[PDB]
Amino acid sequence: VLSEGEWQLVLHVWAKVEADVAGHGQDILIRLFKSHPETLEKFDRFKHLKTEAEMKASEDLKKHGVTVLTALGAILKKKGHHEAELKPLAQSHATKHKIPIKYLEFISEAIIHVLHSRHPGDFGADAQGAMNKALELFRKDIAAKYKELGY
Ligand code: HEM
Ligand SMILES: [N+]
Repeated sequence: VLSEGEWQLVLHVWAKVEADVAGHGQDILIRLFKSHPETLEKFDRFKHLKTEAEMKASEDLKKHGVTVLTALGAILKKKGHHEAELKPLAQSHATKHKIPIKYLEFISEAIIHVLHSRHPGDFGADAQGAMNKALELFRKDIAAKYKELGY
């Protein structure tokens, strides 16, 4: 469980992210696809993209980037009380998209990388540690629902 001080660090840097949700979303998905190519194969919608240039030029990729960060932001603002927002996400990613928990670890790493690159002043080590804990909490609760369904 995160303390109030840790949640405040997480939400302070997230407020900066909301100033440009589309730019952050695109950077995060591209970072994920370049670092872990097997994740791109899960998206029939984006598997035709081969180079980083093509990825940056895709408006549809940018759109999905917004969807991912808007959903994640709603969860973080609940400060742990995210049952209602996390349940539908877990169901779709386990049974429809078939996304292993390991790929959620990969995207958490991309998020931390991008936040460090765009906000060095508000994302020091203390904030990095808090963000890492918030994403672990996110994964732990997703994994419990995956286990229930048999994934
Ligand atoms: C921070 C993590 C993530 C969040 C918040 C997130 C959020 C979402 C949301 C809101 C949708 C649309 C509604 C739904 O289907 O539930 C979606 C769709 C999808 N997600 Fe995720 N997602 C995340 C991670 C991943 C990862 C790591 C992968 C796989 C490498 C993945 C693959 C998909 C796919 C395949 C779809 C369908 C895209 C389409 O419309 O064709 N997601 N995700
Ligand atoms: N829900």
